Order: sequence, then C-alpha cells, then structure tokens
Amino acid sequence: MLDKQKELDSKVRNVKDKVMCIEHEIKSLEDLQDEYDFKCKTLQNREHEQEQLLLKKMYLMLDNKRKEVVHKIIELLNVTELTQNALINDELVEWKRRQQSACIGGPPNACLDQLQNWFTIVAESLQQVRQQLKKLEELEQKYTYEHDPITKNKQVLWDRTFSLFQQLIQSSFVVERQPCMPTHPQRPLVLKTGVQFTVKLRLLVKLQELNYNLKVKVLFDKDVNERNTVKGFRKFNILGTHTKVMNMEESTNGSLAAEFRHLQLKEQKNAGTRTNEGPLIVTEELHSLSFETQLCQPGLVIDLETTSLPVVVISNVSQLPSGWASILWYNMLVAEPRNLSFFLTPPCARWAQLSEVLSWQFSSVTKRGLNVDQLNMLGEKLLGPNASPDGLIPWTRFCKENINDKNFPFWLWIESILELIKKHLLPLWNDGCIMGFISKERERALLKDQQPGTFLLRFSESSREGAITFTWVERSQNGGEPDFHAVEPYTKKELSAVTFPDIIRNYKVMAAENIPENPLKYLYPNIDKDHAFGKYYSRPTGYIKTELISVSE
Amino acid sequence: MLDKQKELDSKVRNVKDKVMCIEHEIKSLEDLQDEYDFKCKTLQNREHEQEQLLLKKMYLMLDNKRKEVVHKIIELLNVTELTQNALINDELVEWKRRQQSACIGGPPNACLDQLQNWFTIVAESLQQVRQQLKKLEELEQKYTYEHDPITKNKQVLWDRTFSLFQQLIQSSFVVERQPCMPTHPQRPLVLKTGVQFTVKLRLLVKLQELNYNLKVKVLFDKDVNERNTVKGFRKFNILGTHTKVMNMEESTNGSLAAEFRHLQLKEQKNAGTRTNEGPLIVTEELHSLSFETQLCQPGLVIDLETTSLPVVVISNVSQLPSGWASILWYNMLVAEPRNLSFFLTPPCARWAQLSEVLSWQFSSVTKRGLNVDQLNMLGEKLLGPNASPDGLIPWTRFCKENINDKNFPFWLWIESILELIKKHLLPLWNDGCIMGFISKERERALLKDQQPGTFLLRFSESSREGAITFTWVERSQNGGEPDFHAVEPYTKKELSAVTFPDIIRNYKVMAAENIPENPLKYLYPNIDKDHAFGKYYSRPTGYIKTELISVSE
DNA sequence: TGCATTTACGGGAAACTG
DNA sequence: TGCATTTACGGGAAACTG
Repeated sequence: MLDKQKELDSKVRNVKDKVMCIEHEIKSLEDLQDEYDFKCKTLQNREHEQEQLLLKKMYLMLDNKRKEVVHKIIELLNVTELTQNALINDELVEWKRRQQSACIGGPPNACLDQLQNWFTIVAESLQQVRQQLKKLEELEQKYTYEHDPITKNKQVLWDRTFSLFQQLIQSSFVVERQPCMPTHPQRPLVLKTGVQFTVKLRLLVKLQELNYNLKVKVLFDKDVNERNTVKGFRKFNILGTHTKVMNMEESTNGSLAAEFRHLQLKEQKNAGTRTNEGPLIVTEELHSLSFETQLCQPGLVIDLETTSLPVVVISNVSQLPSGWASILWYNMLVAEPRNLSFFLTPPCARWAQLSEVLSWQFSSVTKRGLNVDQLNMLGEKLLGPNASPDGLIPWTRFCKENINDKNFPFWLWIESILELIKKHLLPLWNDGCIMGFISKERERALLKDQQPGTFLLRFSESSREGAITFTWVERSQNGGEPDFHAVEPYTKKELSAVTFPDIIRNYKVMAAENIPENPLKYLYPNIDKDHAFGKYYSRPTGYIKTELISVSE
Repeated sequence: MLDKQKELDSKVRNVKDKVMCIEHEIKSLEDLQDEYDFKCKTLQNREHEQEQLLLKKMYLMLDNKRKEVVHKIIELLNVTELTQNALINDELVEWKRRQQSACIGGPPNACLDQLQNWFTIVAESLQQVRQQLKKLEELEQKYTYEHDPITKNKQVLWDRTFSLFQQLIQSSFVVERQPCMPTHPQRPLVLKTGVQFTVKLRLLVKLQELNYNLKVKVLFDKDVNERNTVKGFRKFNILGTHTKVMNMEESTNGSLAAEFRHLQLKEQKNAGTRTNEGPLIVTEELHSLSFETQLCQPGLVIDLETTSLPVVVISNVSQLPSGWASILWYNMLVAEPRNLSFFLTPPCARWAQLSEVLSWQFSSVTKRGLNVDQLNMLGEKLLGPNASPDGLIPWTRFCKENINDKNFPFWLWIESILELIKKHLLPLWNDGCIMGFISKERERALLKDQQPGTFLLRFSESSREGAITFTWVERSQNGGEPDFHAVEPYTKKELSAVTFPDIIRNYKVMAAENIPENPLKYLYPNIDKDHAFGKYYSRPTGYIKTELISVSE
C-alpha cells in the first residue's frame, strides 16, 4: 500500500521544497549584492562637491550569504541522488517485473501515472537547479574577489546537476506495452513474418518542451552477438514505417508516447546461414526489438535507448503453441538480463512455480483457473507419485519428450485441451460443470457414489487433438460397483456438428429390438442432468425435422 | 473423318510435288545456258589459227526453257494461295472454335500435330520457291537480251512469294492452351489477382532456324478501348517474368512452344477510375492477354501477334461462381470477335443450346451428366410449363434475378448443388443413386409405387448452400397413398460430420417409449437399401464406441 | 531419405469506399 | 446508409532444403 509510496512520496516533496527555498535565498542574495552595489558605488566616489562601519561589516554578508546559498544547493543535490536511486532502482525496476508477469497472465499491472509523477517532479526540480547555477554564474560575472564561494563550486556543481539529469531522463524511456499481434492478444511476445503488430513506447518525464521533439526509430536484432556465434541464426528486417515522433496528443492525460501500429517482419533470404537444421536450437531462438532516439537542445544532447523483452519469431501459427512455451519459461525463470542465449542451457523450474503459471494459462483465456485437485493431477503427470512443491521439472520434460508412454509432449497436450475449451466448452467450463483432469483410478474411487446414473466430464489423456469424455456407474447385480463405463472421446470433429450439451441431453445406448435407455441421471454429487445442463441445451408441404444424436451399441 | 483431310492433304502433296518439279526444270535450265555458254564462247571467237545451224535454233531453248520455267512457277504460286486459304480460314478456324468449346467442357480437342504438318510443308515449300527466284535472279545476272522472261516476272514473283510467306507464318502463331489457375483447372478463363497462372503459346511452322530466335513478350489490356469508354474499368499489370524465348526442347515431338508459368496480376491502385460502383457492368468486364514477338532474319522481318480468349479477373474465389457464369455465356454465344463489350447488351440463349452446356457442367467435374428427365425439370424452372427447345432464356434470368419466388438466382443454385456433389456425393452420383432434380408433384406421382418403404434422393430447391434430401411413402389406412414424407435437407454442416450413406443406413424415427423404426426399405423401383448403399457404408480399460445418427420426432 | 520449416492458396470475415 | 468488392489472416497441405 502506502508502505514505500508514502516514504518515496515524502522525499520528492523534500526536493521540491528545497528547490523553492534555494530560490528565495537566491533572490535575497540577488538583492543584497545590489544594495551593496548601490551603497558601495556612492561611497567609493565621494568628495566631489561617531564611528560606524558599513563597508567592512556587511560586505561580510556578500560572503556569508553566498556561502550559505552554495552549501545549501549541495545539500539538495546530495538528497536528490538518494531519491533518484530509490526511484530508478527499486520503483521502476519493480514495475518492470510486474509487467513481465502480466504478459504470461497474472495480476494486471498498475498504470505508469504515479511513476510519471515522481519522475516529472524530480525532473522539473533539476531543471530549476540548472537555472540557478546560471544566476549565480551571473553574480560572479558581476563581482568577484579573493575566495569566491561560487568559483570553487561552479564546475563541480554544474557537472553534478547534468550528470543527474542525464541518468534521470535515460531511465524514463520505457516500453509501456510490449509487442503483439492484434489477432493474438493473449500471446504477446510472439510475432509472425507477415502479420502486422503494435508497440507502445512512453517517456515518463512529462515536460512540454519535449513535444514533437523526440523521434523514435525502431531497430531489429541490433548488437545481437548470437548472429555470429550461434549457427543457423535467422535474420529479419522491419517493414512498416519505423520512425515515429513522440507527442502529447493521441494518448490522453498527457503521456508523452508513440504507438507504432503497422510493423512487419520479413526474413532476409540470402542463403548465408544456409539454414543449418543441424545446429544448437530449433525456432526457440530469442530476438530483440530496440528503440532509439535523442533529446537535442540548447546545451543538452542526450541519447536515449531501450529494448522490448525477447521475442520469438515464427512463420506459421502452427508453431505458436510451442512458441508460447518458450516465452513462458523465460518470463518465469529470468528477471530481465536479456539472456538471448537462454535456451542453450535451459534451467529447471520448481513445481511450486510451474503450477501457478499453468493455472494462469486458463484463468486468462476463460473465467476460471485450475483448482487444487486438478493441479495435483498434472503434478503427478510430470513429477511422479511424490509430487513435492519443490520437485524440479526440466525443460525437456515440460516440452520435447514424450509423456510416460504416449506419443506427445506434455505441453502440447494441455495446449490442445485449452484450445477445445476456448471454442466449444466455455459456458460449461466457466460454470464448473467439468472436473477435466482426474486420474482413471481416483475416478472410480469417487464413483461408488450413488444412483446408477452419475457421470463426470474428463479430458482424454490419450488424444492429441484434445477431447472430452464422460463416465458413469451402474449396478452389476454382484452386490458391488460396475465395471463403470466411458465413451470414446468427443473431439472437435463431432463437436463442430452438434454441441456437447446436446450430446449429453440425448445419448441413448441401443439394441436390436429393445426400447433404448438414457444412463445419465446425475452429474457429480447429485445434480439431475436437466438442471446441470439445463440452460445450455439449444431451443427446448412441410419438411420433417431431424436431429443428430450420439449412440452406443 | 478423311472427308476434308484427304482433300486438303491431297493439295499439300500437289504443292510439294510442283516444287521438286520446278527444281529439275531449274537444273536442266541451269545446264542448257551453260552448254550454250560453252558452245557460244568457242564459236563467237573462231578464226585465230552442208548447212547446219546451232546458234539460231537452240538459243530458242534458252528462251523456250525460261518461259516454261517462269510460267510454271506462276502456276505453283496460284495453287499455293488456294491451299493456304483452305488451311487458314477453314482448318485452323475450325480448331479454334473446337477449343472454345473444350474450355467450357465439351468434346476434347484434337492435337495441333496434323495442322502443324500442313503448315510446315507449305511453309518449307515457299522457302524453296524463295531460293529459285534467286537462282533465276542469278542466270539473269549472267545473260540477258531483248525480252527476258525473267525480267518482267522478277519483282511481281518475289513480292508474291513473300506476301504468301508472311500470311502463312502470321497465322501459325496460336495459343495452344489458354490461361488458367492450376488450383482451378476446370475453370480456365478466370484469374485472381495474386495467384500464379499458366499459358502456352505455339508456332505451327516447325522450322529449325527458328529455334531460340523468337522471344515472346506478354502484355495486358493492350489496345483495349474499354479503358477510356467504359466507366470504372479496372486496370492491372503482369508481375512474373514476361519475356520467354520459344524453343524446340522442353515440349516433346518438336513443337516450337513457350509455356509461361509464374505469371500474376496486380491491380493498379491509382484512384483514377475512382472505382465508380454506379457504372455499366459489375466484375463481368472482359479483359485480354496479348502475346507479341518478331521473326528477324536476312531480308525477313515479320511481326507476329496474338490474343487469348477474353478473361475475367477477380479478387477472391468467392466471386468465381458468378465469374464462370460470364465465361459460359460468352464462349457459347460468340464465335471469336473479341467483343469485350459483350455484356453491355447480353443476348439471349436458346433452351436447346443452354441445356447441353448445363449438362457439360456436371459431366466435366464428375463422371455422369444430366439425363433427359432431369433437364426437363430445369427446363421448366427457367422457361415455364411450355419448355420448347427454342425458348429464350435471357441473361438476367439465368443469373441476376430471383427465381419465381425465391431469394436466389438460378445459376447460383446449381453452382451450389454442384459443389456439394463434388465433396460429399461423388460415388453415389457416379453410380446413379440420385434422381437429383425432380418436381414435388411428379415425385408424389411416381411414389404410388410400392412397399411403404421406398424413397428417392432429391436436391433441395429452397436452399442456397445446396442440400440433399430424401422422400419415402407409407400406408395411411384410408386405402390410398400417404401424405408421403420428407426430411429437412442435409447440407454440408451435417454432411461433414457423418456421411450421407451412413445417414441413410441408420435413420430411425423415434418416440417416447416405443421401439424405433427404420422406414427406408427400397431405393427407387425395387432396390433393398443395404445393396443400393451397400458398398458406401463405412466399416461394416476400454472406451465404449459411439456413432452419430440422424433421428426424427 | 526424412523431418523441419516455410509458402501458397481457400475460405471467411472484416474493412473500405462509393 | 448500404452494398459491393478487396484485404487480411488462420489453418491446412504441399513444397523445399538440409
């Protein structure tokens, strides 16, 4: 809450206060050297027409006061550095991690307003300290003498003030929204050669003499040593309009921003790399956008510069799945050190950290993430029976390496289930009708429940296209549980034709010449089908109407 | 058969024969002026060391023989013109119509070999007649005299021979295969901005001193006055490599050809036309490819030139349907006169001519066209109860203008039915299982047939997506026909999910608590379902198998 | 020879301009 | 304001190159 923000805030007032205060002192000193000027100039020349002593004791004040002014700036400057350290190395830093996490889903990041505020106040305050060092520069360029407080102090001061300004502005230039294809908005750090994508820069030092002044140019792979060292490294060029100029309009509430839309990548086919497909890493190489600009002024010439988070580049949305797998692993095990050679030695993740991201994956796309018992199932797929919250899942295991006995990788498996929910199960998923992930051993051991006529909804473990199922329980006459019963899993092909509610409503089980049955009374504990799936059912010389319907035996 | 071909052929021998024959005569004359030369030259100068008369009577022969030579070429030339008329204005002409018809489906066109033959023989023969006019040019450039048969004849002859050659070669240059997108091979005169398409030129005068000599360049809309006169006329540019050179290799069996692949159109967005969408004609404007080249030689400089059939240009295969509608109507009511302003006043077609094309539409895509009773149904849709084979179907009626009461045009309706067969009904269509087109009045009046358990397959008349149905007959107890019965039509959406054979195999009709029925015993006259659709049916701790199935009530 | 990655095109939907 | 035509992108399959 206001744990730091209050502290921090406090300090920024402190600066602002000190700067005014200098500013009186400068006036009063701007007076007293005049007053002297007047009285001296009438008294130096005088005889052209009871002690006292004005000239000897009073002069003193043209010393005293200047000393007090000079020493007093120095105190301000020293403070300002403390402040500026707190604000650049904690405050901003923290926001940027917070944003890293927003990208792979996770708690949404706060606005850049509060920050923009501090940054701008401390950046105004310096600017004022700039001018007074020039007003004192003036007084010296009136009157000077043996030891002139403002002749020893002049250059060190000037140099500090600018040193400070420079660090300050440099740090403000920041990627307010990282690169993204519009047609893929939950998937923001993967690009495809061809499609257009958007970036937003933003400066935090909202002055008004920086309006239509800064011209940002975009670059790509600039200074990436992995072009020479890594065999097979692709190369590209940005197509759209790069240069934009950064302006207060457009984005509301000030914000001195620049929102590129219409940017594109194209590969640089030049043989060259010769696309060695026997190299170090598949297309999970990371590549980096860069932005550049420069703040030109009377006596000022600041180069700015920054960098998106590492990006992945693909050709075909076929790849996107595996592509997002790489952006997860990096924005989860890396603080920012742009480690474009990360996948050469990709470290292991702890189960405790994995799980909360796996959850984020569903919470972002739907309206409900992965509960506890669910997670324990995927726990055990990766980790074994002993699924401690410390266990280490290696990057092979999560992504390129078949599960226990199957012909697919684990991440590809979830990725499909996730795609199925998105386009055929949202309503049932939002509303908690689906258990989804549950072992076919704890699923029996929870169906010695009730009325021979209860059924769960699972996700097939054996598919690759991602596929829902259902299981129910009978009475076998032996005085015990049934073998229980599950139907071959409904994938997209069936589901496209009739809905999964409609399937359930009307399933039959048939014979030769027997009235056909309907063995689905109860959803999980006790819910009568036509209440659980009530609201999702569709609808309730003269063609006769038909329905599709799924049937067994 | 060999009705003309024999005649024609005959004549071409005639030419070839005459040319040899000249050729002896030229030799024997090439001798007799020598012989004279020898005897004269010994006798002119003689005294430097019984009558007779050699010099006076014999000389005569240097006249006689030359006269006979000269007159004799003239006979050849005169003949050759007759031949060349027959071959250019009937023979070629006919082939080209034959090809026009191949494009909208129809009897496949013969090879260009036979033609290539004639063309080449008559084109060799001239070439020889070229040379002898130069061998006689020589004899004159030996010896001459009062009336020299070959001084009056020299220029007229020379000029004729070339006049002839020129017409001959000009006519050979011909579009052996008209433009087409590979991904759309039954639809060859419609192009889409973006896709690549192919053309083949071919010359018919297969000489060997025209190999890597002729460089064909492609053009587009060249000399099309409908760019200035017609408001809204689009414009374009060919992208790929235009110039190709025409070579004997590549295409086997000689053939001096040039097969462009990789050609593309792009619109010329330049405002300009300003895309007035209140002009004369929708995108059914016709546009024309042109080919050009030039046959450069010692003393010869022939410009060649030709033109594809009019083409239609679209943006999106959405349009292709209506697009093909325009290519049908033109290659059916127009002999070739490139009437790019045809759709401004589009004439009416007679039912007799329509029908055979409508048939061609199915015969081309499947393996069976439209029988007689079928045609009579579409007869009556367009024409009325009185569907004479002379009735006039106007172009509105066939294409842009709703049917009697419906919300679609007739051609769009067939176009859909046609698309349905192509991707879900081929086998049943090939094998005559489907009546398809039959009025819902003659369909009752042919189902007071038999065992309450017969059913046809129709095509819905009310769809727009194109949709099959089935109807069957009962027994009502009243001692007469049933109301009969038809199911709401199965379109692509159902059909994609389960097949139309599988539908039929298992349809049920259901109740609350009654065993469900199967009212489809017999296909049309008497065929037991499971024989008619026998061969098309699919197939005949442990998931339990299901099926989709269509059900009524 | 096989697998990985990229291209090319169809179809659907949104965007554009008259 | 509405309709026609074109663009932009996803997904599937073929083509390419190591």
